[PDB]
Amino acid sequence: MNEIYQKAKHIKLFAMDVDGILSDGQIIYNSEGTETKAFYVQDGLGLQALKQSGIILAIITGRSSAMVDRRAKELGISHIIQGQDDKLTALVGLTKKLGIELSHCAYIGDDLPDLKAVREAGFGISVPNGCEQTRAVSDYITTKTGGNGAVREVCELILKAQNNFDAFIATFQ
Amino acid sequence: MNEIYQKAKHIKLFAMDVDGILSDGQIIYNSEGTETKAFYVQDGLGLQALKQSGIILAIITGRSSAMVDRRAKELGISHIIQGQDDKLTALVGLTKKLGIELSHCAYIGDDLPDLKAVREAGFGISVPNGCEQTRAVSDYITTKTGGNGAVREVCELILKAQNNFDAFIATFQ
Amino acid sequence: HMNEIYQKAKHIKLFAMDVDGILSDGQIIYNSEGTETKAFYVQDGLGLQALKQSGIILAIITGRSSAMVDRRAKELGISHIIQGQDDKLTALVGLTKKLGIELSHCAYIGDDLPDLKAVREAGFGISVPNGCEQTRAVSDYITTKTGGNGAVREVCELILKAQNNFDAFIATFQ
Amino acid sequence: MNEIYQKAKHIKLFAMDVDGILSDGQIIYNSEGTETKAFYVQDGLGLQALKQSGIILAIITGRSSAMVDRRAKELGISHIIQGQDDKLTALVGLTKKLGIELSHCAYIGDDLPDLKAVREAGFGISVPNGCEQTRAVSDYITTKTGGNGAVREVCELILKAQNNFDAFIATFQ
Ligand SMILES: O=C(O)[C@@]1(O)C[C@@H](O)[C@@H](O)[C@@H]([C@H](O)CO)O1
Ligand SMILES: O=C(O)[C@@]1(O)C[C@@H](O)[C@@H](O)[C@@H]([C@H](O)CO)O1
Ligand SMILES: O=C(O)[C@@]1(O)C[C@@H](O)[C@@H](O)[C@@H]([C@H](O)CO)O1
Ligand SMILES: O=C(O)[C@@]1(O)C[C@@H](O)[C@@H](O)[C@@H]([C@H](O)CO)O1
Ligand SMILES: [Mg+2]
Ligand SMILES: [Mg+2]
Ligand SMILES: [Mg+2]
Ligand SMILES: [Mg+2]
Repeated sequence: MNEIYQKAKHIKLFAMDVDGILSDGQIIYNSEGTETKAFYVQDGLGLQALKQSGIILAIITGRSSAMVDRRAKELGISHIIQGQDDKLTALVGLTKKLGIELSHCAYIGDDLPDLKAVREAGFGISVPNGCEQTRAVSDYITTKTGGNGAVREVCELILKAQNNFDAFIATFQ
Repeated sequence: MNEIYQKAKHIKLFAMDVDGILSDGQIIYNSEGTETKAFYVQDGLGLQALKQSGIILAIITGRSSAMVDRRAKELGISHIIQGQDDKLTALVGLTKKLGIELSHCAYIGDDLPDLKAVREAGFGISVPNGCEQTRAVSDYITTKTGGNGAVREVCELILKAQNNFDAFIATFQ
Repeated sequence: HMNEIYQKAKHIKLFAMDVDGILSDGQIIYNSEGTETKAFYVQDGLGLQALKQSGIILAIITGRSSAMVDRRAKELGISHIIQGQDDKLTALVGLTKKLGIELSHCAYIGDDLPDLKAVREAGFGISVPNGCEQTRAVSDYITTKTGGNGAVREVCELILKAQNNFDAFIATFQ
Repeated sequence: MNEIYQKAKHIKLFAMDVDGILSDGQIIYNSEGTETKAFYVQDGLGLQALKQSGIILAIITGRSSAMVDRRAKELGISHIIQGQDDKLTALVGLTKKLGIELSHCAYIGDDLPDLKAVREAGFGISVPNGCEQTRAVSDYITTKTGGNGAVREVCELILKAQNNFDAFIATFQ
């Protein structure tokens, strides 16, 4: 847990995958051509906290949806990359647009397109529903599953590692 | 048992958070622009019993939708405060608007905005899926999770504390 | 409790279901366009059709009221659909007088207090792991599978086994 | 662990039930007459993988919807058969039309309509949520449930049977 905290302490960008991370991985369709996606309410509040403690937020996702666009904006997530399977490339790109390198990125994913990004990121994170290969290259596995607070969980972990957890807690005490 | 019963026994007003308490915390979006939210049937029954026992019911949530409006109104929940993250201030307002006292209020919530209100209501309640900071400040933690009968459970428990449970049960025999 | 349950299920002619908490897991779902959604379980479908095919009359008795229930009820051959009814025991007896059969031959399943009297008086009353304590204490049988997750299928199989239609029912797919 | 490794190995056709396998079995309806079905994101990648190793994919399903044909088209499943409970007929019908043996078909089912098709396929699979009889007639039962990575799991098993797994992982390392 020592080495976990170093990696997190130095994080400047938090980059999330969507399906399996911000959601439980359910891809929903109905009979009139409309897709649906479910997100988790405590995730948003934890992401609002990291936003405001200086850390910038991004989404890199293989699919493309209005739901993701819609959710990211209300959460103050700023960089929205959709229809991108090549995750490490996308991550590196942001690093150079924002002037902080790979060492300064956190990234969280559940599945194979994610592994290289979770491997090279300064702080790579997977979840219990992530395949075994992505988990093995991760610096941290969440207690919680995607769509059920894994994102909020790492949100707190980084805030703890940056010493902004107590300030964030005190705001609501 | 009793250190928790006398807290519940002089409750006049029962106020609730929505997301994580009335629902399981899923924020559901779709590619048409429609939001969706799921509630639990047995919660309806519990609340109706509470209202019929003499208890005023309230909703204080930080989000805003028709769904909460629909649900509240079928359940005869008279005070519906939406779009409001500062729960304690809204709860005191009710206390004054209605001429009650914080001592006679029950507040249930699952996350940080709820902390002060859960803390300052005479009978504070949270849930297993709840924040550890919000839990550490509550007088009771439900066994059921939000959107799975946490609310019904606490309706049953308040009714017991008032000696109205057996009568309520008896209505259906 | 083990072999007396066999006896009550063998003479069932009418099988009547609560919806929310029984056919569905009890999620009541609304959206911003004003639309209501409800979920049902696929294996319950197949179990109903099989009960129906063995000569059993099927009935829905629910306190809420929606098109989803009418839509589901149609596809499954459920002929008697009573919606917007909290007074279950009396709607059931109403069916039982309309079909001219007694409560002894009526199976009823419910999960909550409104279903209590019906589960109690029915010839064979069933509850679920997720029903309240009171309606359960009153059931002749409690399912292993939860509402919306097979509770109906499980009781269907049960009635067929107690009717020597089970092994014939499996045979059709063997 | 074997029996299965040998029993798979010579699979050219992989055919799947939908309700209970690709989904968790919830049949979802709404008040505008709209029907919804959920699929699982990690199964998708699993299916592309098998399809990429040279294996032909098929759905055979008792019901019929836009959701299934949509999800099949995006996942490149080529043979989609709806409105058919006679799954052993249609699969045999597929084994002739395409020139494959049955011993080379793998088939996954969860309920009685799938019993025959599972039993007599070269490699027969069921899930934990499947009924007694269909499970007792299967060669392999997934650990993960229908609509939660059961399809993904067999996708990995087959690729590992055909010594094609490590190639797939490597693509992402
Ligand atoms: O609508 C509900 O949530 C509720 O639990 C409230 C009850 O008054 C009654 O309508 C009940 C029925 O048992 C389910 O329709 O549902
Ligand atoms: O919409 C949310 O996900 C969020 O977490 C955002 C927060 O600012 C706050 O509104 C939060 C509350 O817990 C809901 O009232 O919801
Ligand atoms: O729709 C269902 O619930 C049911 O179980 C009943 C039938 O319509 C039949 O097609 C069956 C299939 O085994 C699954 O679709 O589904
Ligand atoms: O759409 C999917 O099911 C799938 O798993 C397919 C993959 O090609 C890949 O794009 C994947 C993403 O990792 C999730 O959006 O989605
Ligand atoms: Mg993912
Ligand atoms: Mg909340
Ligand atoms: Mg019910
Ligand atoms: Mg099926």
